[PDB]
Amino acid sequence: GSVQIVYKPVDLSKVTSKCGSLGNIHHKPGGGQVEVKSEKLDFKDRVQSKIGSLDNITHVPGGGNKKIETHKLTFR
Amino acid sequence: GSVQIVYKPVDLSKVTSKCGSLGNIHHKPGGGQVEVKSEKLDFKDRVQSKIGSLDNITHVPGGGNKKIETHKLTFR
Amino acid sequence: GSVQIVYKPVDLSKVTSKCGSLGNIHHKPGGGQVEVKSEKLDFKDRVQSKIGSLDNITHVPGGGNKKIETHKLTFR
Amino acid sequence: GSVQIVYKPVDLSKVTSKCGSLGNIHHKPGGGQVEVKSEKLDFKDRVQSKIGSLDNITHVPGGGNKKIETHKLTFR
Amino acid sequence: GSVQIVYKPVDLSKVTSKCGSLGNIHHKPGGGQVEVKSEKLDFKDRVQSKIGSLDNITHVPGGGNKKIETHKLTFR
Amino acid sequence: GSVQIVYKPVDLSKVTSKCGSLGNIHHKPGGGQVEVKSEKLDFKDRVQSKIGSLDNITHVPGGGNKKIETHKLTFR
Repeated sequence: GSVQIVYKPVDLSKVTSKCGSLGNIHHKPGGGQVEVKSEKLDFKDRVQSKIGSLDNITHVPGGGNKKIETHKLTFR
Repeated sequence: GSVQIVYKPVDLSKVTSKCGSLGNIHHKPGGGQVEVKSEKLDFKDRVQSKIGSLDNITHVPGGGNKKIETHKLTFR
Repeated sequence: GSVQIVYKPVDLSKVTSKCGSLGNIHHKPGGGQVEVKSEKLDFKDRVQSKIGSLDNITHVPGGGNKKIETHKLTFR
Repeated sequence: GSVQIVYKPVDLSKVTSKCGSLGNIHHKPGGGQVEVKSEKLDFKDRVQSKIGSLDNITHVPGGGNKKIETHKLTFR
Repeated sequence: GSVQIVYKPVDLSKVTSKCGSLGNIHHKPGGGQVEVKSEKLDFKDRVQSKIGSLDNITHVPGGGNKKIETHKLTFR
Repeated sequence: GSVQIVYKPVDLSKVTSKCGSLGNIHHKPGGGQVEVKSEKLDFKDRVQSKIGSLDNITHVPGGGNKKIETHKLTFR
């Protein structure tokens, strides 16, 4: 026997923003506090952690648009 | 026997925003507090964690539109 | 037998922003505090951590748009 | 008023043993095994403990007789 | 008022053993094993402990006789 | 007022052993093994400990007899 695989996907796709102005943005949080206590940490085989992380962010992109795309073909 | 597979999807798509202005934005919270107590942490084989994370975000994109897409073909 | 694979994906795609002006942005947080205590840490085989990290960010790109794309073909 | 207290207990006591011989004494046990696992011990204000104590005693006194005695008087 | 306390206890007491001979004694235990695992020990304010104590004793006194005695008087 | 205390305890007491001979004593144990693991030890305010102690004793006194005696008087 025999096999033909033809794979021809098309995007004419668009992702877009139009905006006049980003105005006035004030970010004024009051002062926080964090405390943590433990005795042992013991991590094995593919581990992530975050411990004790007081964190303030202002993020004002003039458009933050995106496209995420994937293709897979597998044959056996 | 024999096989033909003909994969031809098409996107002519638009994802869009139009906006006048972002005005006046105030992010003005009072101060928080966090406390955590433990004795042992013992993590094995593909783990995530977060412990004690007082966290303030202002996020004001001039449009934050997205398209998320995948294609897969599998043959045996 | 015999096999033919014809892989020809196409993008004429666009990811885009238009914006007039980024205005006035004030990032004016009060002062924080963080404390952490432990006695042993023991990490093995593919580990990340962050411990005790007071953190302030302003991020104002004049457009922060992106495209993420992947292709895979595998044959056995 | 007035008080007289006249405390005069008497012991003419004997505690005694008489014995011929202690013969032949064999203490011949097979070997044991002990295992213990824990993580934390945290002791406060007047504590005793024993952990993991495989223990063989032969105790062959030629008489182990005893007298245990107390006297108390209290006045207010 | 007035108080007289008279305290005149008497012992003509005896504690005794008589024995011919202590014979043949064979303390012959097989060899043992002990194992203990933990992570933290934390002791405060009047503490005793023993951990992991493989122990063998032969005690053969030619008489182990005793008297324990106490007296107390208290006045307020 | 007035107070008189007349404390006159008496012992004509004896503690004794008589024994002919202490015979033949063999203390012939097989070989032991001990293992202990931990990570932190933290002791405060009047503490004793023993950790990991393989121990063999022979004790053969020609009589080990004893007398323990105490007296207390207290006045306020």
